[PDB]
Amino acid sequence: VDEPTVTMTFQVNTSPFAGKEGKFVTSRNILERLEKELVHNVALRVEQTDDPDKFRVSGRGELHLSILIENMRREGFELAVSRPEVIIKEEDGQLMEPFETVTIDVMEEHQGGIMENIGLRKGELKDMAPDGKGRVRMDFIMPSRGLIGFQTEFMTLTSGSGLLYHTFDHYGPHKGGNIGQRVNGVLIANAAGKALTNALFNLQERGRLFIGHGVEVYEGMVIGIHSRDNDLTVNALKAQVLTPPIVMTLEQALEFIDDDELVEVTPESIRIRKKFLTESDRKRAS
Amino acid sequence: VDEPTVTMTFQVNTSPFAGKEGKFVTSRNILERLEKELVHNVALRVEQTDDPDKFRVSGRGELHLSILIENMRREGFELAVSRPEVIIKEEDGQLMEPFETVTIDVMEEHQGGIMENIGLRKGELKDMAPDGKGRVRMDFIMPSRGLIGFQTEFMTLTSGSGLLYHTFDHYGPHKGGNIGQRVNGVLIANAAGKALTNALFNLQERGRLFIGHGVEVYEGMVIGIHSRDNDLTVNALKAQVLTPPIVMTLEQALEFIDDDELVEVTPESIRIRKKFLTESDRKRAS
Repeated sequence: VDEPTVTMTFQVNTSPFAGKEGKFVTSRNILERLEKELVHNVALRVEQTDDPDKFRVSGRGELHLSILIENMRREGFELAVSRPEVIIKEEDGQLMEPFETVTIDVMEEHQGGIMENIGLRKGELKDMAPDGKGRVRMDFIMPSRGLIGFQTEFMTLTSGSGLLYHTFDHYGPHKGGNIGQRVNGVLIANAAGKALTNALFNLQERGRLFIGHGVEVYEGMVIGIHSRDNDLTVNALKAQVLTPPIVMTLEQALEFIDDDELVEVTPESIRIRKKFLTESDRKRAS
Repeated sequence: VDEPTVTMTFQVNTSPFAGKEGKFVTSRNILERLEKELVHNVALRVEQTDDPDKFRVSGRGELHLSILIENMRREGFELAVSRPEVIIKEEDGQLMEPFETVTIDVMEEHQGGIMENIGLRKGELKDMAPDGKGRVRMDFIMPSRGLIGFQTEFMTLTSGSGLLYHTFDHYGPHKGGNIGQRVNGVLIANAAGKALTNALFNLQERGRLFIGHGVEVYEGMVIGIHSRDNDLTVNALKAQVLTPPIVMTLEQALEFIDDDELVEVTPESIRIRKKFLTESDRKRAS
């Protein structure tokens, strides 16, 4: 009830663009701000680590943490954050994960598709009620792990007409299932400079871009989603109508990144990057 | 009365140690803090420059500015500052500098030496009063330019027994005179690492050191005063009793540095450095 269910690391921005966009950049700025938050935010936990620049921050759910990050961005912070992961607990030798009660309200026509998606996310139907007017309310239990990314898919699957509400309920046996996972790789800049249309016009053929002409990139910055499952390290710098790029919400960024990535946040920007900025360091790490 | 008489530049710390000691490091932290100060500090002026990291800060006198810098250090700032210089004004084709009324109270035995030093600093005696008990009060007019460094010399020349008070009085014709000047060069570290006794034991023969064994240095950091007037670039890193080093007050640091130097300030430290960190860049600059 105090107790958190999701954790991430918050750390000093070490990108090549660090310091160019926010006024609060130091580890002590971050720690003091997290300590200010603990004064009054009861589900939050903050742990120091062996790195003075990095803090393990846990909260009631992902939204609790993304709200804090957004407040900090607005106050003038730069930082980088790792992917949210559910806190695993053990009880009498059983490994356990957090589960949420989920209420949805959708048009009858979307019911089948929603149930299918929820079942893939290890969800279980507990109750339902049609309104007799074309909509239906349904109550589910779902692991928090399977709620990651769900809001966006739910909006697609309901064409923006569905309502979704969820909150932590209990810890219970881990469900397994490869539910926390994107199936596409990323396009990664190989060098720093201003991105150019000619380079991006060719790259937009390999996937969807996050950037357009003239955006400043750095080596290791993620600039798009690959249509295949592997990562491509690419040159952004070399009629050519560019398709409008994907702009992700902070929450979508947090839900997209893998373990080898970070979301870099500033009062002005959300950037995704690899943890290891050069291709050779990512090769050596793999 | 609002109007300032001394100016310096305050800027983002760009040393190799930057960020390791203070929590407020960005240009916007510095600007916001200077803007906070202007709200209530009427003799202060703050101008932006062509460099977003650098601000021209003017005040009633040097002490006004060193008080502000000390408050900022204590609040958690890192910054670097240039030497104070008097603001020159022009009136009807005449170039003018600030002058102060100066009152001193000294033992009769120190009178001659003080008068001699004050005359070298373009000072003029206006009034005096012995107390009949062995002390004398004297009133002088001195350019602010000639007050730079005076407090320290006055304390030496009176063996700590003298009293000195001064405040701005008027602008008047520039006196000339090479009064703002140290006659010794500096010893400059040629490489980064922990200073070692063996290296410093030899260097303490060339001058007076600001550091002792184990102090972390960086290339371009000033580590001592040369007994001669030229700068020496030296290796700090290579019974050996070291003489206790010179520790300068912030004010003494500000009064010591030349135009090619900065005082680097943090909540923990006062360091002097060259503006150009490598010997080859200082050669090219000269």
